[PDB]
Amino acid sequence: PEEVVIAGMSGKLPESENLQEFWDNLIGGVDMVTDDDRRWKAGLYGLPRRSGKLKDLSRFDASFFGVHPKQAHTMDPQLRLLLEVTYEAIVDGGINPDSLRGTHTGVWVGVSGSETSEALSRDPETLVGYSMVGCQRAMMANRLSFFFDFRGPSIALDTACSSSLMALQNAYQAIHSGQCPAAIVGGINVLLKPNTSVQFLRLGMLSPEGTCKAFDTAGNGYCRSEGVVAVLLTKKSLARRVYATILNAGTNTDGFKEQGVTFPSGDIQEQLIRSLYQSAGVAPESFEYIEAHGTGTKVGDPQELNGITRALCATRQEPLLIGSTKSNMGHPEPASGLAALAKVLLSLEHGLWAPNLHFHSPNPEIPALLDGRLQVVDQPLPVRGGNVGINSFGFGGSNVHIILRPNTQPPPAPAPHATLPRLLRASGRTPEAVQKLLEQGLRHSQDLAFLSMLNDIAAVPATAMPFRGYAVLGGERGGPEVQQVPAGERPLWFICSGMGTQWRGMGLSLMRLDRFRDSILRSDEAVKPFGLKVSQLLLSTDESTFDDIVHSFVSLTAIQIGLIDLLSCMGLRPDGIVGHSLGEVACGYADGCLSQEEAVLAAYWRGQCIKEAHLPPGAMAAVGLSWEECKQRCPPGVVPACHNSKDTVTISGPQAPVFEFVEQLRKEGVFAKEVRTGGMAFHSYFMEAIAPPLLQELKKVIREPKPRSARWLSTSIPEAQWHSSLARTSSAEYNVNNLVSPVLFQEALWHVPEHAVVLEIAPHALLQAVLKRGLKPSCTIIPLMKKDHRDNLEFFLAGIGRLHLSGIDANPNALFPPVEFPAPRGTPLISPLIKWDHSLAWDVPAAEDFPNAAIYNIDTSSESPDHYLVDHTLDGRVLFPATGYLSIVWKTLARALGLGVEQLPVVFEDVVLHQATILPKTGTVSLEVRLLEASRAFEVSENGNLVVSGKVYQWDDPDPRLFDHPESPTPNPTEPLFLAQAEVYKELRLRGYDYGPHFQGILEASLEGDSGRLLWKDNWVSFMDTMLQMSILGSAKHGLYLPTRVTAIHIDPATHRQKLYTLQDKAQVADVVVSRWLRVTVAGGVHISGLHTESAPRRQQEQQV
Amino acid sequence: HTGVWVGVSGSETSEALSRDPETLVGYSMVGCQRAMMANRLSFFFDFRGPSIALDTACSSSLMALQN
Repeated sequence: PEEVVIAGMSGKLPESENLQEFWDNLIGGVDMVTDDDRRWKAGLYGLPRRSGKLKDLSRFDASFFGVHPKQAHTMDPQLRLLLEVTYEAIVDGGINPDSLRGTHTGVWVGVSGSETSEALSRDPETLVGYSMVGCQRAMMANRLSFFFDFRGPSIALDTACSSSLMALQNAYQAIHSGQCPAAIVGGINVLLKPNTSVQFLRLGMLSPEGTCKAFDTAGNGYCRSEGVVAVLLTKKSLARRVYATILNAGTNTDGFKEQGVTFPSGDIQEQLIRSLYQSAGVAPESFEYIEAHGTGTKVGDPQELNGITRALCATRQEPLLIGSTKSNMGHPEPASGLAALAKVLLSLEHGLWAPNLHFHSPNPEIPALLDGRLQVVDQPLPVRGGNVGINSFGFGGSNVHIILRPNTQPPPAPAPHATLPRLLRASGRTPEAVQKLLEQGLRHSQDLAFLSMLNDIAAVPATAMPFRGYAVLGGERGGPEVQQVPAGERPLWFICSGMGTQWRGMGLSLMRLDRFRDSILRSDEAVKPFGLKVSQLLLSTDESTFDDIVHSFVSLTAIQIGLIDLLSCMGLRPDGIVGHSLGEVACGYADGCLSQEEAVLAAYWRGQCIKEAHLPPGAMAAVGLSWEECKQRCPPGVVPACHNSKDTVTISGPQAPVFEFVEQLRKEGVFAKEVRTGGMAFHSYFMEAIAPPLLQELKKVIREPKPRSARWLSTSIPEAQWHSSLARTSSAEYNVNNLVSPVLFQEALWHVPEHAVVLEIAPHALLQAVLKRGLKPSCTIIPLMKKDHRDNLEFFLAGIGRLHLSGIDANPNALFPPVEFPAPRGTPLISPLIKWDHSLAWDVPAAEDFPNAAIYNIDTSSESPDHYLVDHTLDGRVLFPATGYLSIVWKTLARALGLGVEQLPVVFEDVVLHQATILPKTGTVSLEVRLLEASRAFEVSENGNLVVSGKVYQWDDPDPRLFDHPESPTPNPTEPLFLAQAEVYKELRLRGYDYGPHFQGILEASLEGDSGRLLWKDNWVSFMDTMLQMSILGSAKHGLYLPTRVTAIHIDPATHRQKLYTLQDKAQVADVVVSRWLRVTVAGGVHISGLHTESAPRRQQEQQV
Repeated sequence: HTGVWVGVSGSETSEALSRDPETLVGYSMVGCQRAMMANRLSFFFDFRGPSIALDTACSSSLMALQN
C-alpha cells in the first residue's frame, strides 16, 4: 500500500510535563516513581507506597476547545489532557490542524478506566446530565473527532494493558489499506480510585517495594503509573517529520493457556515476532534494540525474553540490546505501549539509548542475559544503527508488536541562501507562549526545517490564539515583537507610490530572493530591444544612472512589479488599490488588468516620450496651503499637481513661475518643498504636447484594453465621471488621462475602509506621512522598502511580519526556496514549545468520592504509623491515650467539613471517658467515631460499646488572647533549680506511669510543677498527653490518676505555630503554664480546662515475686 | 486465527464488586473488567486472533462487525 510514518508525538508522563522533560529525566537517571501523597495517603489499604503520578490534572484551556466552564468541571481529566496532548502531537509534526479538518483521519484511543464517571455518578439527586457527555469512554475519541473535525473512525478500545499499541496497529492497518490519510492515536491512564490498586495487589501483580525491577533477579511486580501520550501517523506524502517508518505491526492472542488466563505465554509471542519480521521482509540481523515489555514479574520476564531469544537471536552474532521503559516511569496499564514508543523515538533522535534503571544482577532463568546473546542498556550507549521493535503483552492475552525503521537523513550541505535572513512568525494563547516559541526559534536560527515547520503552524486565527509575534532570525538588528491582534478581519490595501521615488542602488540587496530575481529578469528581457537592462542599471554605480528620467521610470516600475510578485507569492489579494503618478502603471499589474511586459513598455515609452519632447525646465514644488487655497493663491502659470493630503499639495509648472511662487510662499512662511523632477513639470499643462505622440505610441504598446476591477481606485478620473466607458478599461487613453489630469491622491484615500492594513509598495516609503496624516487614524502603514538601508531584506521581512501581526496570514516560507523533506534527523521537538492558558483550576475526583461512620484501626506493629502508642504504657499494659480519642474525633470533623486538621480550630466540651481501651500486643482494635453535626455531639464506640462521649464543634472566632499565660500564683523569683527530663520521668515512674521515649516530652519543669517546657514533634497526641502529665506532676496525691472528664478543650493551630520557638538546638519547644487556681492548662495553641482525674486501682500483677 | 470483537458500553459490575477494599477479591478484575469480555472468549475457545473490546456507544456492536 502506502508507506506509514510517525509524523507527530507528544504527551505528559509521570513526573514530566513535556517529552523534553521526559528525556531529561530518562538520560539523567532521575527516578520518576514518587512517594508523594497527591492521589491518596500512601499506604491506605496497604497499597504500595510509590507510584508514577502526573504533576497536575487541574489545568485545561476551556476557551480554546469550546467547552463551557460547567462542562469542564464535569469532564474526565484524561479527556482534557488528551485534547491538549493531541493538539500538541499534530502541530509537533509541522502540520496545521485546520489542514486536516474535513479529511478522513481516524482516531483510535486506548483506555481501560472510566473512574471519573463513577465519581460523577454517585448521587442521583444532584448529578448533572452532561457528566456522560464528557466522561463516557466513547467520548474520549469522539471528543477529539468533534473538535478536530476528523471524519474517520472514532474507536476507543480497551485491550487490557495493550490498548495503546493495539490502537496503533489498527491505525496502521487503516492507513496501509488507503482508508485513512492520517490518524491520531493516543493512550491515557490516571490513578484516582484506590480500589483498583487494591484489586491489583490482591491479584499479586503490584510490587511491594514499588519499583519495577525489569530483568533483575528480585522482580516482584509492577508499580502503577499515569500518563497521556498521543502520536500522529500519516502517509509519507503528508509527513513533514518522520521519527521512524512503521514497517509492520500485528496482534494475536495467547489462546487457551493451561496455567490460567493471566499466565503469559512465550511460544505465542515468539510466533508473532517471527511472523511479523517475515512478512515485513526484514532479516533478523537488522535489529539493534527490542523494547521488552519488562513488567518485572518473575514469570513474564523469563517468558518474554526467552521468546525474543528464540525469535531474534537465532543467527546474529552481535548482541541484541534489550531495554524496558517501565523501569523508569512505572507501568501505565493502557498507555504502556505509547510510553515505550516515545522513549524509543526520543532515544533515536538524541543518538543514545536511555539507560534502564534498577538492574544490577540478571535473572538466572533468562540464559540470554547470562550469556552474551542479549544485553541490557544499563548505562547510556550510542545508536550504531538498526531497526527497532516494540512489544506490549497485556495481561488479558492480547499481544502486539511493531517494527520501526529509524529515520536517517543527515542535514543537507550548506547552501548559499543559508546566510540570508529568514522570518519567524508565531502565535499562542498567552504572550509567554509566543515569546517561548520565538526564543526557541532563535536558539536554532540555522535549522531550516525547524524554521519552516514553525512558520507553517503559526497560521491560526486570532480568536483561537489572540497573541502573535514575529522575530527576524539572522539579521543583526533583529528582536522579538509580541502583540495582541485586534479580533476582526481587516482590509489589505496596496498603495503604489509615485514616480518621484528612486534612489541609488535600490533593489541590489533584495535580488538575492529567487522570485524577485525572476521578476526583475523578466523585466530586463522585456526592455531588451530598447537597449537597456534593469539589472545593469541597478548594479551600476554612477549616481546619474537614476538621473535619466527614462531609466528612473523603468527601474521604479520593475522594482514595484517585483515587490508585487513577492507579495503575491504568499497569497495576498488586495481589497483596494490606490496608485500615484507612474504607480498606476504598476497598479495595472496589481489588478490583473495589465501584463508585466505591458507595464514595462508603458514605463519605458513614457520616459522616452518625455525625453524626446523639448520643454523648458519646470520645477515641481509643494505648498503647505489647502487645495482650494492653492486654487487661487498660485500665480499665473502655477497649477495644482497632486492632492497629496488634506494639508499637503503639489504644484508644477515652468521653472520661473515656480521659483516666483516659492519666493512668495517663503514670504508667507508656509511650508514649501519641491522634489527633483528634472525640470519636467509632470501632470501640468506642459505635458499637453506630450500626449499626441505618446498616445500614438501607447496604442501599439498596449494592444487590447481590459476591465478595471472595482478594487482599483483611479486617480486620473474623478468620482463624477468615474462610471465612464473609457475608465471601464485600461488603455493608452487611460494612461494619457492619468498623465494629463492632476493626481487625486487625497480623494482615493477617503475610501479606504476603517481598520485598513495599508502596504506601501515602493522602493522608498515616500508617502508614509501623507497616509498617516490623511487616512483614518486606525489605519496601519507598513512600508516594504527604505533608502540607504544596509540590508533592505531585513526591512521587507519585518514588513511581512507586521503584516502577520495585523492579522493577514502571510507565510514567509514561499519567499525562499522550498525545504527538502522529510526533516533531517535531530530537528528539535515542537510539542514542548506550546503553552496554554492555565490560569484556571478545574475539578478532579477525590479519593473519598469512591466507596471506602469513620473507622480508625489502631495497629501498633513496627511498620504501622501508630507505633508511638507502644510507649504509652501505664501499669505495664499499653493504654490508648486519653488525647488519642480527641485526635480521632478532630480528624473526623475535619473530614466532615472538608478541611484539614491544621486548618480547623476545634472546640471540645463535656468529654467523658467511659472505658479504657487496651491496645493488644499482637492485633488491632477498631474505633468507630460517629458525629451528630446538628447536636454538635460525638461518640466513639468499640465493638458496640461506648468509649468517649462529648461535644465537638469548629471554633468560629479564635482569640489568641485565650492562650496568654496567666500570672502564676507563686512568684518563684529565686528559681535556683528545676526538674529536668530524667528527674520528672523518674518521679512519674515512681507514681506508676511508665512512658516510653515517644511520650517523653517535658524538657524541664519547675519544682512546684506549675511551669515547664514541652517539646514539639508533629504528633498532637504526644503534645496533649505531655500537657496532662504536667498537670499530674504537681498533684500531691499518690498513685496513678487517669483522665475521666474534661470540661473544655480549645485548639488553634495558627496560634500554635506562632507560639512555638526553636531552641538553641534544632528541636522546637512550647512553654506550658499550669494554674490550679483557675483549673487551666495552657501550652502553645492548646488550652485545657476542667480536667478531672480518678485513681485507677493498680493491676496488682506483681510480676515481681 | 479467529478473533473476537465485542462492543461494550458498561462495566457496572466492577463498580459494585470493588466498593469495599476490606472485602474485595482480586478475581473481580479477571472477570468483571471490560477488556476481559473478549479475552475470556478467546481464552475459552482458543482464538489466537485479535481480541478487542470496542467502546463506541450506540454503534459498538455494528462497528465491531465492520472491523
